[PDB]
Amino acid sequence: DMQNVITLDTSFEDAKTQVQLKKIHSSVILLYCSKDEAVLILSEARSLGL
Amino acid sequence: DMQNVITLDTSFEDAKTQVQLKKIHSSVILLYCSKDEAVLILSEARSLGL
Repeated sequence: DMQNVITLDTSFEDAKTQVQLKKIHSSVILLYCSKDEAVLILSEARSLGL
Repeated sequence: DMQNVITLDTSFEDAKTQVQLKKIHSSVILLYCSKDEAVLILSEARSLGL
């Protein structure tokens, strides 16, 4: 059964990544980007409660 | 019901203040501290989408 899917894709500043990770975070969060963007997103996740 | 509490032992260093401000999820916030400290905390929250 398909669950809720919410997608946002823009820069990592202006209060986007933090709120996006805080919202709709239940299980199996997918990351899909290039090397540098993946490194930045995972660093932000480590700095946050994810 | 309250979710958790945040201490902010450091004087806004070590990047742990962002972690403590992001780990909360309640819609009601009762921040209380010195004038400039409160101003900078709420500015960081605004830049963090809080």
